[PDB]
Amino acid sequence: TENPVLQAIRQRRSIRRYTDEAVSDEAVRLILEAGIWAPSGLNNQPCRFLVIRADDPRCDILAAHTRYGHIVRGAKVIILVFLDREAMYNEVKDHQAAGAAVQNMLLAAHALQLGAVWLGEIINQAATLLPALALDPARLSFEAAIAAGHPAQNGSSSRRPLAELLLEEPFP
Amino acid sequence: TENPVLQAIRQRRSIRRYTDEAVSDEAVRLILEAGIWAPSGLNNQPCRFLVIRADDPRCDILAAHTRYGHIVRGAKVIILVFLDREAMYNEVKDHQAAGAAVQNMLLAAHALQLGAVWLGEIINQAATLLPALALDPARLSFEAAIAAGHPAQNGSSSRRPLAELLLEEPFPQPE
Ligand SMILES: Cc1cc2nc3c(=O)[nH]c(=O)nc-3n(C[C@H](O)[C@H](O)[C@H](O)COP(=O)(O)O)c2cc1C
Ligand SMILES: Cc1cc2nc3c(=O)[nH]c(=O)nc-3n(C[C@H](O)[C@H](O)[C@H](O)COP(=O)(O)O)c2cc1C
Repeated sequence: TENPVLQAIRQRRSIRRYTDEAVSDEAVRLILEAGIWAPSGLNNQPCRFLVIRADDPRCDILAAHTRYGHIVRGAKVIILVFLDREAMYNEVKDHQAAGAAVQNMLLAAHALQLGAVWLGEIINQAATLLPALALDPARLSFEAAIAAGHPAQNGSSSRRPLAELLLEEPFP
Repeated sequence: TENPVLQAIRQRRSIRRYTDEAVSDEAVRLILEAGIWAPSGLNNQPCRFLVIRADDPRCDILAAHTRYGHIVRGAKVIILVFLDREAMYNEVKDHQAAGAAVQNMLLAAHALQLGAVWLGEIINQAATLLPALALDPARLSFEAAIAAGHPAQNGSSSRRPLAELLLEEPFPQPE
């Protein structure tokens, strides 16, 4: 039996090039819903979200603040992920929570047959980007941007074998 | 209603009570495989894992360094998650990657009809706990422990409405 959840986890790829087809509001809502249901340490739910569509002037602003402008410009929708500092309890664990949210969103995108890619280089420019977007970096920590669209490529990656990542070999 | 991946994301719960049923090596392997396939910056793959079964004396060590000893002693398997400090490129982003790995493992456990819970309070004791497990805190950052077993309870939780979590309303009809 090939479990669809396990299959999705294994087959989800960073997709960085999209077709010209529209991404529906309903798809975006479903992806966002996946994000909000990720866990958080105290059920503090520190993540906040901002949707930026291709036709939005803010797409150019985002592109201007990352080396991956071509991906940003090719995407149909970009979901920006932040932590509300007033909802945080622990820096390390709230960043882990943001990762869990992003992962849920990437899996949901894949499950909807959309392609997406986690963009983290862009967060290096948070200090100039947030003000450019009229957002307050004193209140918000910028965690990630997810670029998405209908896929125009299959994606390709690799991982080292499980046995190398285990600190001790647990099987007989 | 129709999508199993979306259902899993929504229905996955922190399960803290388990039956006495064994968790197979194959289940543990499938969970770990889900973990290593989470994304990481640069595909650096900074996460490292240590499996501790219930019958392992190291469970007693784990239990002595957490206020959640009932969960620790009741679990059939615990997966310790770490970042390899040599493989890190950015602490925030690598913590996020550890979160994505943990989340994949929790979804994988759920998909396998297992109950699991992300334990993070335990990492507060890393400085004393790691050396007790013969691990080097100069080499590894302790990110989380996942306690797991066949479920002896359904969990329950709540989330704020999406509308309260958006910085802006993206749909024509406000949320
Ligand atoms: C924290 C983080 C930041 C990332 N930043 C970028 C980035 O800015 N640009 C990019 O193209 N991919 C980025 N990625 C995607 C990774 O390169 C990708 O996950 C990795 O190469 C493995 O490929 P896969 O996602 O297909 O499994 C990032 C991934 C993570 C988890
Ligand atoms: C960073 C992190 C640390 C956590 N630590 C603990 C913990 O030590 N003990 C515990 O019982 N649950 C812990 N949890 C589980 C949360 O309490 C749980 O995810 C949250 O209450 C929402 O419940 P749900 O997982 O059923 O959706 C942790 C979750 C996260 C994301």
